[PDB]
Amino acid sequence: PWELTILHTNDVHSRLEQTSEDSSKCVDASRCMGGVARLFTKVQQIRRAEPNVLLLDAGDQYQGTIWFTVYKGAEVAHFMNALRYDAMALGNHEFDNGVEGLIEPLLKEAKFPILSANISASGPLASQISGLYLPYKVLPVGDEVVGIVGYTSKETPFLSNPGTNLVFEDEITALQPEVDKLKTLNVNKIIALGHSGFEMDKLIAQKVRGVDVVVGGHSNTFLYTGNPPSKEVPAGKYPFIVTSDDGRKVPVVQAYAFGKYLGYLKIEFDERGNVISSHGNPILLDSSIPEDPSIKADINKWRIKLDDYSTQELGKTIVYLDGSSQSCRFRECNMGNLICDAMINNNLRHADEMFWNHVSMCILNGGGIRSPIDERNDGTITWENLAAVLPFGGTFDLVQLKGSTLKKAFEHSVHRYGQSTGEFLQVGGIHVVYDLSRKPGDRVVKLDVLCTSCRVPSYDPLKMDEVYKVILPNFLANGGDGFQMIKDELLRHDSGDQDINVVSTYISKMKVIYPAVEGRIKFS
Amino acid sequence: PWELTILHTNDVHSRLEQTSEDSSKCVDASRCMGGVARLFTKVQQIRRAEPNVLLLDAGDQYQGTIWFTVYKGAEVAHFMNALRYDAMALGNHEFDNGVEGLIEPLLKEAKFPILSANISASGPLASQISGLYLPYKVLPVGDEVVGIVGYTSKETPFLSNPGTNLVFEDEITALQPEVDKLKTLNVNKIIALGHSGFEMDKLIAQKVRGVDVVVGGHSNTFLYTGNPPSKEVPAGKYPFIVTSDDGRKVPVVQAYAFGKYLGYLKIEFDERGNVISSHGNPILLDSSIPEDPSIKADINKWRIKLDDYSTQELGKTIVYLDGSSQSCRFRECNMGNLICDAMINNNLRHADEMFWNHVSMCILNGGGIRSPIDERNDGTITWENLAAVLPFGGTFDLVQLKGSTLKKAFEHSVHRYGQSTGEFLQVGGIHVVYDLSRKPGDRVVKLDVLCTSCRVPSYDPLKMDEVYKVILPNFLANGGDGFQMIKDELLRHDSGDQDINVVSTYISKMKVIYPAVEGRIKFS
Ligand SMILES: O=c1ccn([C@@H]2O[C@H](COP(=O)(O)O)[C@@H](O)[C@H]2O)c(=O)[nH]1
Ligand SMILES: O=c1ccn([C@@H]2O[C@H](COP(=O)(O)O)[C@@H](O)[C@H]2O)c(=O)[nH]1
Ligand SMILES: [Ca+2]
Ligand SMILES: [Ca+2]
Ligand SMILES: [Zn+2]
Ligand SMILES: [Zn+2]
Ligand SMILES: [Zn+2]
Ligand SMILES: [Zn+2]
Repeated sequence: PWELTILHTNDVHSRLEQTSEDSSKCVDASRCMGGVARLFTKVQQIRRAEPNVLLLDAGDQYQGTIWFTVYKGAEVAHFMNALRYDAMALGNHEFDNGVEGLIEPLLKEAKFPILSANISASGPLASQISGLYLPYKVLPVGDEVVGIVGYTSKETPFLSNPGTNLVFEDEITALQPEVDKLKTLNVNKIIALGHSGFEMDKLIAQKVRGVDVVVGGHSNTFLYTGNPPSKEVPAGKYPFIVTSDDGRKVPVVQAYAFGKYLGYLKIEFDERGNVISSHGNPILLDSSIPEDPSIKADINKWRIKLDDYSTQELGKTIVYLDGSSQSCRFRECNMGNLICDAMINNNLRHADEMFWNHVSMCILNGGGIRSPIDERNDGTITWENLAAVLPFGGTFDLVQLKGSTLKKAFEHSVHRYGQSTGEFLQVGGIHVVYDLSRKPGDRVVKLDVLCTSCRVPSYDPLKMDEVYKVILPNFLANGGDGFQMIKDELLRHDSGDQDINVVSTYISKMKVIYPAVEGRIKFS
Repeated sequence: PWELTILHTNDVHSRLEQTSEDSSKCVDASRCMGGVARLFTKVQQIRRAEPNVLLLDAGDQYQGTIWFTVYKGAEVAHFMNALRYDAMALGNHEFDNGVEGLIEPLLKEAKFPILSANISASGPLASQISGLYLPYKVLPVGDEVVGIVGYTSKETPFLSNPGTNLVFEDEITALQPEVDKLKTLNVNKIIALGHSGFEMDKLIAQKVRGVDVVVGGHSNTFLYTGNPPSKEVPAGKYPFIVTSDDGRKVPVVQAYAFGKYLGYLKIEFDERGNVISSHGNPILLDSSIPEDPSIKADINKWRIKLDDYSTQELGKTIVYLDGSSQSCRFRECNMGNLICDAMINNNLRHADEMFWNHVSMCILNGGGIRSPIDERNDGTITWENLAAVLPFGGTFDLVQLKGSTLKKAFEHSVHRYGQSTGEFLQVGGIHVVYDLSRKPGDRVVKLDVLCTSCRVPSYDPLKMDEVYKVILPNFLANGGDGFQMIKDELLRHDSGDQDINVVSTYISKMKVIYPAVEGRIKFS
C-alpha cells in the first residue's frame, strides 16, 4: 500500500500572524495560536517524518486582516511560497479585488498551481487569464502521481466581486468530465480540492465518480475524531465518510478557519488507486509548537508597512461619530448608521434586471460598537480609530432570515430595554418603531424594510413568511447577545469581509462623511 | 474736462455662447442675446468712437454652464484676453475650484490684472500667490492714469471653496488705506471694482473717501435710466448716485448678469480728478448686434470638446432614477432625493466648531424635475441625461428663511394637491408629514429639520422664529410656482452653482448611486 499524507488549510483569511484562541489579535503571546511561522514549523516536522506529503489550501487566503488591506494578496503569494504549498483552490474571497486583484498579486506570483474546474471566462478576459488557473494539476509524489481537481462556490458572484466576464458553473457538472479525463490519462489517485462548503463537499464525494478524497472549505467546518482539543465543537468525525454512488467510501475533510489548525489526513491506496484506509485529525497549532524564527522575522519585517498604514488618514468626518454606549445601546446612533451603510455598500454585487441589489438590509448590535470617533483631529479618521470602534476581529456576513425570525430579533433588541445591554440593534434598510409600554416580545409596532426586487428602492412592511437577505456581524449570525433565533432559524449563512475593512473602504470611497440620526429607529 | 468711458460686465457666469432672453440655452438664434462674440462686436464699435475706454469685469466669470465644467476657467482667460479686458475683480465663484483652480487657469493666463484688496493669504500659499492678484492697478488711459481698486465678498467662504489659508477682510476697512495710498502717489481718478453686491457697493461709495465710481456685481443688479429695453425690472437709476460722507456724488453701477448687457458709463473729470458728470445705461446685447465672425468661429471650435464631454459617462446608477411627474409632483421621488442630496453636498463649506456644516436643508419643486433616467444603459449617466432632468439653466442658491416662511412654503406645496402642479416640494434635511383631509393652509402636521449647530446631525421640530439656511432653485428664490412668500420674506439670497453641474459633480464623486424613497415626505 502507498501512503499519502495530506496536510491542508482553508479559510485562513489573512491570519498571517498568530492569533488569540478566538482568532482575533494575539494579546497573551504565551497562549497564542496559528500564524504562518508556527504552521511552517509543523509542516517542516511532518515532511521530515512522512515520505509522501502534499500541502493543500482549499481557498480563502484573501480577506480578514490589515495584511490583506495593505498587501492585497502579495502576502499570500509570498508566505504560501515560503511554506511550499503544493496546490490551492480558488475561494470566493480570492475575487474580492476583482479579477485584476487575483491575477496580480496571486496568480502571477504563486509558485504552485491554482485550481478551479468550474470557472470559465469569455471575451478578452479569457485570453488574459488562460492557464493562470487550471481545472486540475497532476503532481508527482515520490514515484507516483496524484491528480488534484479544483472547484469554487457557484455562489461567488453574490459573495465577492468576480465581475460579469466569469461564469461559475455547477461544481458536480464541471468536475465529472475532468475526473473522467484523468482516468483516461492513467491518473488513478484523485483529490477534489475546493471551496463550496461542507454540504457541497459531501455531494461531490457522493456523486463525482473517481474522486478518492474531498478537501474542502468555505463553511469553516471543524471535524474531529475524539475529544476536541480547543473550543471548536465538531460538526462530525474527521474524516467524514461519504458512501459514493459507485459504493466506495470517500473521506471528506475540512480544517475550521483562520490558520488555527493544520488538517492532517493519512490515506492508504492500493495499486489501482482505491482508498484502503483513511485516518487523521486536524492539529491544533498552539503555543507548544514554536514559531519558525526565519518566517517570524520576515513577518515582523512585513509588519512595518502595516504599522505605518494604521495611522494614515483614510478619509474625513465633519460630524462627531457617536459610537458611545449611552447612544448606541439606547437609540439610533450615527456611528451605527455609518457602519450599516458601509455594510450595504460592501455587498453591492452584480444584479439581474430582477433587483437593484440582492441585499438591502443590515442589523448591528450596539454592544459591537466600542468607541466614538472625534471629528476635531482635522476630521481625520485612521484605521487605528476604526479598530477602537470594531476591536473583535469579526466579519460582516450575509444571512437569509424569514421575516418572522427578524421580527423576533427586533423584539429581543428591546426585551429588557433600559439596562445598557449589547443586543439593541442599529440598522440600515430597516425602519422600526417600538412601544416600550407593551409587554416584552410585543414591543415592535412597525417594521418596514427596503425592497430589493424593485427598480426604485422603497420601504414596505415586513412579511412574516418572506425570506430576507441581511448583512450582520458574524457574532450575531452565531447567536451572540442572545440572538439564538438567528442561529437556529437562518436559512443561509456566508462569511463576509473583515469588519474594520468594510468601514475603512467605505470611508475611503466617500472621502468626507457626515452621517445623521434620521429616524431609522423610533419610540412611540 | 477729461472724459472716460467705462464698459463693464459682472456675473457673466460662463455664458460664452449667446443665450435665450432668460439667459438659458439659445433655441431661436434670430432672437438670441449676449455671448462673447456679440460683446466683442459692441466693445470694438465703442473703442472706435471713444478715445478713453476701460473694459472692466466685476467678477463671477467662473461657474454657470458646461464651458466651466470642461474648461475650468481656461475659457475665461482665453476669451477675456481676446476681448482685451483691462481689469477684473475676483468674485466668489472664482474660488469654486479652490485656490489651485484660480491660480491655474486664470491668474497665470490672464493678460490683464486681477484685483482684490481685501483677500490675504498666510503660510506657503502667501508666497505661492504673491503678486498673482493685486489690491489695485494704476492703468494708463490716453495721457492720464486711473487707479482701479478691487474687492471681493467677505462672505466668499460660505459661497465658494476658497480654503482655510485665505482671509476675506471687511471691504471698507481694506479699501480705505489703498485709496489713501493712491492719493499719496498722485492718482486722483479712482474706480472701485468689486464683487460684494449692490448694498455693499452703496456703502463703499458712501464711506471710502476718494472713490470716484463703484463698479459692482454679485447681486445681479439691473439699473436703468428710462424705459427698460427687455424683461429685467430696474432696481434703480443707472448710475445709482450715492452722496458720500465727504459730500461728493458717487455713481454706482452694475449690469445684471449672464452677459446679456454691456454696462456703459461716461464720466467727466476735472483736472483734480473730481467727477463733474456721469451718465449712461447698459446696452442690451440683442440680435441687432452681429456676433463677431472670428470670435464665433473660435467659440464653435471650443464647443467640440463640450459636445464630446456631454455624452461621456459621469457615473452609474443601479436604480431607476424616477424623475416622472406622476411621482415627483405627488410624493417623495428618488430623483428629488438625489438632487437635494447633491445640493447639500455642493454646499459643504469650512465650519467653526459651531456647526458640522452651515447648511443642512434643501427644497426643490417637482415641476423643476423634467425627466427620469433609466438605469438599463449599463447604469451610465451622462451630462446629456442630466440636462433632460434639469433643462432650465438655473442655479441652486442659498437663502435664509424664517421657519414661519418655510412652513408657509410647505402649505403652498400641497394647497391644491392632486392636479399634478409644479409647486410640490422634494426635500433634503427636512421631514414633512401632510394631512390632506385638513383645509388648505393647515395641511402640514409635522415638520422637522436637520440641525446645523450640532456635532451629530439630528432632526428637531421647525421653529417659527428661527432663521434657516436652505438650498433651493433660483426659480423658487425668485417666487416661481407661486412661492411669493419665499421672495418677499427671505432675509438673504446668494446665487449658487449651475443646477446640472451640482448633480454631475455629486454623481462623479459617488461613482455608483442608489437613491431610495425613505420617508422624507409622508401623508397621514
Ligand atoms: O465578539 C464580540 C464580543 C462581545 N460583543 C458585545 O460586547 C458586549 C459586552 O460589552 P460590555 O461588557 O462592555 O457591556 C456584548 O453584549 C456584545 O454586544 C460583540 O459585539 N462581539
Ligand atoms: O424655469 C423654470 C420654469 C418652469 N419650471 C416648472 O415648470 C412647471 C410647468 O411645467 P408643465 O407646464 O410642463 O406642467 C412650473 O410649474 C414649474 O414647476 C421650473 O421649475 N423652472
Ligand atoms: Ca482512485
Ligand atoms: Ca477723484
Ligand atoms: Zn472563508
Ligand atoms: Zn469562502
Ligand atoms: Zn454671480
Ligand atoms: Zn457672486
